[PDB]
Amino acid sequence: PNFSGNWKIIRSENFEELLKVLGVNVMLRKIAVAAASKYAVEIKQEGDTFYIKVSTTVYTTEINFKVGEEFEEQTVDGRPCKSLVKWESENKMVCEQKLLKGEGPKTSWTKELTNDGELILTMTADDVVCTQVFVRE
Ligand SMILES: *C/C=C(C)/C=C/C=C(C)/C=C/C1=C(C)CCCC1(C)C
Repeated sequence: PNFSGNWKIIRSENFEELLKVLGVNVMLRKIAVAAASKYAVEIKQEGDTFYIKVSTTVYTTEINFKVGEEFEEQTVDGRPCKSLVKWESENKMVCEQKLLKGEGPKTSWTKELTNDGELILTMTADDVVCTQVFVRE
């Protein structure tokens, strides 16, 4: 698996519907969808250790994890969570998340490297799945 790379988004499906579940009001959802157009993911993978940097025009966040060990990050709408990533197959991993404080929809995400050289990210909140497709820069 070579997840490593500089990935740029080419398609984003159901993102607004995802943010709706997460309680984001309509004007901010529209502004967020527009911001997801200028949006890049940088991945460094060594074995089952990952470094992931997610960037938009004005904001950037870094994620560090090892497959199989709990780490802390944030949900899509920004609330801290405990996360755990496992492989589903050679080139797909799934992350389950647990809210640190409080309650909300069940969130998770997946990353997959296709045989065509695309990266596919899915983000889920309850029954809503957002799919985003990236290609290498
Ligand atoms: C493994 C890749 C992951 C976990 C990517 C997560 C991506 C996000 C949490 C993206 C969030 C965004 C917003 C909350 C609004 C602005 C646009 C995005 C897509 C960068």
